[PDB]
Amino acid sequence: MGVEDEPLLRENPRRFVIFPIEYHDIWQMYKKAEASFWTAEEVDLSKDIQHWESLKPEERYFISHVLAFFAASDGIVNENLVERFSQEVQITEARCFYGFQIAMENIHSEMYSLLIDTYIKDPKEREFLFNAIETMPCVKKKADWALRWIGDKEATYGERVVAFAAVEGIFFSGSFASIFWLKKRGLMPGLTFSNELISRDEGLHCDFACLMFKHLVHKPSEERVREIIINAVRIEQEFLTEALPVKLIGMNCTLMKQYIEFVADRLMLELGFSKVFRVENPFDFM
Amino acid sequence: MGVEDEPLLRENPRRFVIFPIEYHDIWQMYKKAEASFWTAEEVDLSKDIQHWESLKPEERYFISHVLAFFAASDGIVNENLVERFSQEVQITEARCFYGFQIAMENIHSEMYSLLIDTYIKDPKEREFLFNAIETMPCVKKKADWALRWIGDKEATYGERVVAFAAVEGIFFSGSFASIFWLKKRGLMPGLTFSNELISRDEGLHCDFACLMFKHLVHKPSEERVREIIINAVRIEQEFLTEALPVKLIGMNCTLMKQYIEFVADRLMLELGFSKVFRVENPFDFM
Ligand code: NA
Ligand code: NA
Repeated sequence: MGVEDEPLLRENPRRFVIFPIEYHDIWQMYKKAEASFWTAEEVDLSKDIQHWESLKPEERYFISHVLAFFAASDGIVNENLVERFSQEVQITEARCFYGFQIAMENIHSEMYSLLIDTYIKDPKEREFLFNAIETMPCVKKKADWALRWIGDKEATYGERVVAFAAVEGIFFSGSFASIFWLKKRGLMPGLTFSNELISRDEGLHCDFACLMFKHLVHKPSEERVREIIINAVRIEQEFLTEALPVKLIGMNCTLMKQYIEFVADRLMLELGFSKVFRVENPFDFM
Repeated sequence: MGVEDEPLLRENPRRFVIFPIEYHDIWQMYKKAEASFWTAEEVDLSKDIQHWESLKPEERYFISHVLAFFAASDGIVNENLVERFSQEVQITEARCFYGFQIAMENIHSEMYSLLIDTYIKDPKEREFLFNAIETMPCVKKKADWALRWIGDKEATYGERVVAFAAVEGIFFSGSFASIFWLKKRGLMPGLTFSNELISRDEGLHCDFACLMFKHLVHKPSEERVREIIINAVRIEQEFLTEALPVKLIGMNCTLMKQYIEFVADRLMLELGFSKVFRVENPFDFM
């Protein structure tokens, strides 16, 4: 108390010794991550440029921007893992998971940056997209929100693990759905395949967050969690309807708003709480 | 000065943004690491037991203690990477390498622990070996030496990177040669195959340390480096001739002492200095 009464966070003199495994649930998630290892080089991008060139300008604009957003957000997730989560959690099985997540985030960032480089030849445009946190207003609200949770010296691990589940689970959900929409339109195999791998990985990262949350003795209240999750949903809805409208690629903004609330509800249930919006998933393709 | 004039260590606002790659040499080492990814599950240990059971009791003693030394030392290397190197180095390319090295060390540590579990069924003997830092006098000198460099609040990155290159390159060298000796005897293919994979990784980790060292503006002196390396050599020689004699598996202690000095010279040259001992490699199998 405050942290000595938390198995996840309390002193572990065996933290750097791997065996024997004591948290089999946590360990199995690390094994799952390790088993689905992939590299950017495995994704075949050789059919994408033709499809990219056939797109309308506004579609290319939307796609390049979603890519820039993902690449930038990964860096924030990564920073939080490197500076906070991988340091403060003292159980070996979780340290292994977080260590592997850091490695996978670098691969995700590389994949996005390689997609940018493949589609966008102009070096000034590449640089613009790489520096999205500073160059792109659409990205700011989400980036600032995530970064505040890294700098927050008060917020408990319980609150911060929820916030990052919201980053990887709510902040990414609209953009993931967007690319699955492109798949439904039969467009850009490399983008859509890499999107399958990455959203799968991110789903696993959110599942892990929920597992860690359940292992906590002093959780934040349902009220506090609702508050964090609702805030995140509103930011994500703003991003997809105002800052970078999904209309640009032919999607229904109204149904997209509903999808984000469905996603949040599922996260809430997975965190062991009650649904908040009680809406259906409007997308058959998700 | 003192850190703000070091490109590896000075403020990098772009540190969590992956592209563009600016340090292509550092980046290529990360790509090499990434391309050689493997998991313990790829190593078949099933054909080892028969050979294991045919050894003399003191050969089994020697091997299990080497395994336990390796698993323990992995956790110290890992601790240093997690708490220090991956935090203090500000260039993205090296941060990616170190992130991937943390993951691989966890895989090494699992491999060593699985080798132990496979060869040793007795749960008391397993626990003895997993807790080697506390239970096994033969590892104390190396463990303490390595751990001092993590806790040293005054030593420079330049001195510590050398120290950990000595850990991964000198403290491991005799044990790797021990296992390569077992291969020459045609014994235990699982052990010796995992040893090939791990020694190769550790070789890369040492190469990376040398690359980082070359990128430093303020390096420690040749004399200071010599002192660190010579000290490491003496400790390793003690380990292999006195604390856990390689005689126990039919190797010559004098030729082993000479091999360590050869390894140290090669590292000295790789660091950009002169030879120290000027001895040949006594082992044709290395
Ligand atoms: Na442990
Ligand atoms: Na960078």
